Amino acid sequence: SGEYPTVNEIPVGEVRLYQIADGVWSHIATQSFDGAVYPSNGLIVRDGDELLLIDTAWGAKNTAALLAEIEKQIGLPVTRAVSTHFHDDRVGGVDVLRAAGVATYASPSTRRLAEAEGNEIPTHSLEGLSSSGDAVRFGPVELFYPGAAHSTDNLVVYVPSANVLYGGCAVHELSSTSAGNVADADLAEWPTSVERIQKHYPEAEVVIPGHGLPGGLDLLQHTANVVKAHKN
Ligand SMILES: CC(C)c1cccc2c(-c3ccc(C[S@@](C)(N)O)c(F)c3)c(C(=O)O)[nH]c12
Ligand SMILES: [Zn+2]
Ligand SMILES: [Zn+2]
Repeated sequence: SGEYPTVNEIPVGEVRLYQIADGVWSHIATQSFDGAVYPSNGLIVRDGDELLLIDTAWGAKNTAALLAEIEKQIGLPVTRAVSTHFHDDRVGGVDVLRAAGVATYASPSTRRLAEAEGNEIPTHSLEGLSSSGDAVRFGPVELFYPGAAHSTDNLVVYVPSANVLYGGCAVHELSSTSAGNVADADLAEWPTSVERIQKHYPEAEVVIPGHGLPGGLDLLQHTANVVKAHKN
C-alpha cells in the first residue's frame, strides 16, 4: 500500500510496480534460485506514448505477469527492452518479450555471455558501450558502461528527465551487509567502476539497485564498502 514492495507483499507469481518519478517506475518480482527466494528490480520509462523496459522480471512467467501488470497499471505498449547484464534476473523472460512483439536489446558482451550460459538472448546488439566510461542514448535514457563490477558486462541506466540512476546489479541496497551473488564479479575493479558512476552522475536523486530498496546517492559508496568487505 505505498511502501516499496517486497517478497512479503507480492502474491505468488505476480509483479508489482512502484512509481519512482513522473514517467518512471520500477518493477519488482520474486524468484527462487538454488532453494532460496529473492526479489529483483527492473525499470519502466515512458517514451511518449510507448514504454521502454529495462530488465526482465526474472523468468518467463514472471515476465508475462509483468506485461499484464503494465497493461493494467499504465496501459501503454512496451516496444523495446534493454537487459543490463547476462544473468537470468536480467534476460530470463526475453523469449516472452520477443514473442509479445517487444524488440529486445543488450550489449554484444551481454549477448555472448548469455548465449554461453544457456540464458535467453536479446535480439539486438547495443554498440558504443565496449569501453569503460562509454555512454549512448536509447530513447528517454542514457546507457552507461562503468566497467566490470557485479559482472564484466553490467550496464547502468540514467533517466535525465528525472535524475533517476538505475544501477542494476552493480549497485546494492543500503540494508545489505554482503555483496550478493558474486560468481561472475570483478571485486577488485568494482570500486573503480562505482567511482566512475559517481563521477558521471553526480546529480542523481534516486538510485535503484538490482535487488532491494531504492535510495539516494549513498547506495554507491555503500556498494563499494560491501564489495571491499567481501574481498577482505
Ligand atoms: C545469478 C542471478 C540469477 C542470481 C541468483 C541468485 C541470487 C542473486 C543475487 C543476490 C543474492 C543475495 C542478495 C542479498 S545481499 C546483497 N545482502 O548479499 C542480493 F541482493 C542479490 C544477485 C545479485 O547480487 O544481483 N544475482 C543473483
Ligand atoms: Zn547478475
Ligand atoms: Zn542481480
